[PDB]
Amino acid sequence: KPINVAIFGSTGSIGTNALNIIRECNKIENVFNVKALYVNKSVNELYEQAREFLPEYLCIHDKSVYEELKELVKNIKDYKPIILCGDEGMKEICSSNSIDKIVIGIDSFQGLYSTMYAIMNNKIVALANKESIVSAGFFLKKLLNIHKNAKIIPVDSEHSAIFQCLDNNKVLKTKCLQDNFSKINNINKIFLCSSGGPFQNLTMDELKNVTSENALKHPKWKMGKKITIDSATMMNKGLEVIETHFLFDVDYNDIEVIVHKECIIHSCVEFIDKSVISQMYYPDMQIPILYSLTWPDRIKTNLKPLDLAQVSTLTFHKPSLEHFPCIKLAYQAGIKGNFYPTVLNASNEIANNLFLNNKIKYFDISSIISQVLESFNSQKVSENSEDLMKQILQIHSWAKDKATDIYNKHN
Amino acid sequence: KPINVAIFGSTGSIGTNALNIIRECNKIENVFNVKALYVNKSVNELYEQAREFLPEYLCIHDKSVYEELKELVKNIKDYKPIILCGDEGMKEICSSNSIDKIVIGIDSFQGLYSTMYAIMNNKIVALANKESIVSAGFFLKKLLNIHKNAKIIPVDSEHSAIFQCLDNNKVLKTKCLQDNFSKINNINKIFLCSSGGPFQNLTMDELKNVTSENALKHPKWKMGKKITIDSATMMNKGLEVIETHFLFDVDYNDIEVIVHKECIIHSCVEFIDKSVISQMYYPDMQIPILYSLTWPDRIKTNLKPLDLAQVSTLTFHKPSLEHFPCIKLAYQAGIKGNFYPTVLNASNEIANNLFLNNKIKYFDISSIISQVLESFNSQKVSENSEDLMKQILQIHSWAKDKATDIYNKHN
Ligand SMILES: NC(=O)C1=CN([C@@H]2O[C@H](COP(=O)(O)OP(=O)(O)OC[C@H]3O[C@@H](n4cnc5c(N)ncnc54)[C@H](OP(=O)(O)O)[C@@H]3O)[C@@H](O)[C@H]2O)C=CC1
Ligand SMILES: NC(=O)C1=CN([C@@H]2O[C@H](COP(=O)(O)OP(=O)(O)OC[C@H]3O[C@@H](n4cnc5c(N)ncnc54)[C@H](OP(=O)(O)O)[C@@H]3O)[C@@H](O)[C@H]2O)C=CC1
Ligand SMILES: O=C(CC[C@@H](c1ccccc1)P(=O)(O)O)N(O)CCCc1ccccc1
Ligand SMILES: O=C(CC[C@@H](c1ccccc1)P(=O)(O)O)N(O)CCCc1ccccc1
Ligand SMILES: [Ca+2]
Ligand SMILES: [Ca+2]
Ligand SMILES: [Ca+2]
Ligand SMILES: [Mn+2]
Ligand SMILES: [Mn+2]
Repeated sequence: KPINVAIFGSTGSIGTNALNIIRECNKIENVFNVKALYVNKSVNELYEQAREFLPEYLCIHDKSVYEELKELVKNIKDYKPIILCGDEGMKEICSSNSIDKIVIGIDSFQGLYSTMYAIMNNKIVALANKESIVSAGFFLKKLLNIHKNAKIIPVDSEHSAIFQCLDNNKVLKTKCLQDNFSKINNINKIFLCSSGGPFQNLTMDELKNVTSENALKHPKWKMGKKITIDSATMMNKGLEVIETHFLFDVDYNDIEVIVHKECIIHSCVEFIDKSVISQMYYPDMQIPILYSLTWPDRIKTNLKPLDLAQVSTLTFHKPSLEHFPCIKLAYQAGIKGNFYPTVLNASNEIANNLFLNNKIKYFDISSIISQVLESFNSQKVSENSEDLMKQILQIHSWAKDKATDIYNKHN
Repeated sequence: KPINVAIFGSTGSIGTNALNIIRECNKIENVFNVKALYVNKSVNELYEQAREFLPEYLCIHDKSVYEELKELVKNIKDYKPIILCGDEGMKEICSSNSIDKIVIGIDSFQGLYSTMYAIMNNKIVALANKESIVSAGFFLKKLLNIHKNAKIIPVDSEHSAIFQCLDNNKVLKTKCLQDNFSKINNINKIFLCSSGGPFQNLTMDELKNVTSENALKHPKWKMGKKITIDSATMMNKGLEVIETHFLFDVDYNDIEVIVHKECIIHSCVEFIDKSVISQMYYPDMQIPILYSLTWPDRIKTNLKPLDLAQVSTLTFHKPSLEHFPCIKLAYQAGIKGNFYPTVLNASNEIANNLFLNNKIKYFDISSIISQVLESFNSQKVSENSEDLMKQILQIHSWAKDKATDIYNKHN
């Protein structure tokens, strides 16, 4: 009964942690068949992975390196894969009857596209890309009601933790992103844990002058610059608030951000009786990824057991909204609903990059996002799925342009 | 539609907490029907409960206050309960078709008798009385394999926590005490949390001098004297290690006692992937009691929500077995199996009472228990239930007598 898995974004942080835990688990017993690997342009790395996992399908997005990949894969003896390119190749892979589960480790806005096609092919979608949910949550809800056999299984660590705290006898009566998920699971409230990022103990005046260099300074987890910046501003956590609302149908007044600097308790679920269940481990994306691929079961690993006595102390505190104004903006956009989350995500893409490139200061990030949100006006939501997607693209693009206009006007 | 419940030991700590949470849950809808109340001799307090809850059945164990009870209840107009006494009364209630679930909040080895009869009648037994499981675990396993519709649902707080941490999709395919429970639930290891008791930070020289007055000075939970003294010696945790083994089919080497002095995390389960799930709340037996009666569902309470940021800090350390030798004894008895747990429990009943009454010192408790364990010789386990029960009572009585003899000899 092998688990037939595609890795989308196989050469990045999520995709490499995915293949790492697949490789480790397979040494204990052969449970995973890596059926497909897909990247943008890392042709050499993709060759290396093909050599180890020998998947039925290989796909690279950039046409320019397609021929190169074909050439490299000739070196592999007794190995005749289907080698594909672009959106076309992504669609072929998602339509393959032999693939059951697709890890979406593709970053940014691009991630939404393969997520959509994985859903349209009624797959299990192990979704790490939170921006897809924040930008397109209602659309994805509509799409999951057309494609009844598709499921999104959360991989973002906090959302994986929440999901792991549930009773699957209740989860199996519903699915993530469905209205009423929280009611069917008897969920009352969520505690959404955060590392707090590097700036958690800075004063307002220190924040005024922090730089992206300071933000990119060996945090509790090593990741790409974009999510690292978001962790520093706590807009990551704001996006994760919206992600929680969409995935689990929890009201915004019932999502509490809590700063947990040790990063052992990964989030907690308060049920209607007031009992609280939490998921814990060392910080490591292997467990969230693995659970997304084994759910509703678990399998043996050789990971180091948690030593709670050694950890010794766990601490919890409320984040300061004045120091981390991005969090308030995310709640405000979420509560407004409509396409406000799309606008939040898009404007933050721009503001994050401005700050990364030393073009704006820390409080300018929230200033720009706030000004874009204030310029948007709620749009009638199309009932037509294709039209709705068009609206999300139009609004995303508008909001990025607006954020850049605001920066250029001031500058 | 209402859950039909009996409360055994209705006037004590567990029973009163059970009626408190039932009263709250019954404010608007008829969620529970309190069908029966049973006590030992608290006739006046039973009468008062009867006036409120008007159960079909009343039972009092001590037949010397049966007449007092009949006389008091006549004062309640238009109420015609079945009024019973002793063992016969207990058995009639257990055999009633009108009763689905029984809360066992009777203390000491005496609680085993009603536990056995409730199982024999295929009831759901919400079991707080841990001494029953320690004294008679293997026998209760045998009885639960006969009486296929009976279940034990744990009420002891740590064991309720463990049970809540599990995935009900898996729990529903087995039941507590059943062989292979841990395999079916993908359990690797248990972190069994403890308050540590009042003596947790004493030096060895300080601990030599402790008295029961010191042990009974206002702990983190107000409870009666026996469990309060067991908390102080950590024999309560020792008993709970054995209870964990039997309820969840977890090997002794996979049960780790952790002292968690804030008493917010109530225990944790490590699964085979090394993910850990924990259950948390303020100390309050209403959640474990309610859960036992609603499982596999949860219902709404009006308990104060957990304020994790206010709690702020959680700590964990390993207990010192030199300071708390009772823990070691319990592991030793458990690992030996046979009737060694019966002897542990019985000898502890004596030693606890001697210390309570200022007859022996703290380290004498563990000395006495150790000596009785070293005295006992393994017996062939009776193959039939009636004989097995007689053997348990014989061995329990022998071990109490042995502990008393050791005490009599030493002074
Ligand atoms: N890293 C982490 O621990 C966490 C990340 N996340 C989320 O996970 C997502 C993925 O992040 P991460 O692994 O950090 O990202 P990376 O930038 O490390 O990896 C992105 C991957 O996607 C590939 N890719 C990019 N565009 C395309 C495309 N058009 N078609 C196919 N493949 C594509 C890249 O290929 P190439 O190598 O060719 O560039 C790379 O393999 C993000 O949305 C992030 O928010 C969530 C929680 C934590
Ligand atoms: N209190 C707590 O928070 C916790 C308790 N436990 C366990 O729960 C059990 C009960 O503890 P707790 O409620 O503290 O004890 P209590 O001493 O407060 O209450 C005992 C109850 O049992 C009744 N009882 C005693 N003997 C008999 C009998 N022969 N027939 C019928 N009823 C009888 C008493 O009746 P009467 O009033 O007439 O004396 C009373 O109603 C113990 O095994 C303990 O280990 C487990 C976890 C925590
Ligand atoms: O979204 C992220 C990255 C950012 C957040 C974070 C949280 C915990 C540690 C470091 C960083 P934030 O700072 O926004 O709270 N993540 O899910 C953590 C991935 C690493 C991980 C951590 C715990 C459990 C398993 C995997
Ligand atoms: O067995 C007991 C009593 C003794 C142990 C304890 C644990 C937590 C606080 C104080 C005392 P020990 O000292 O042996 O760890 N109990 O289950 C707690 C009952 C009260 C309670 C606590 C947490 C959750 C719900 C109810
Ligand atoms: Ca009398
Ligand atoms: Ca559960
Ligand atoms: Ca083991
Ligand atoms: Mn996250
Ligand atoms: Mn307990």
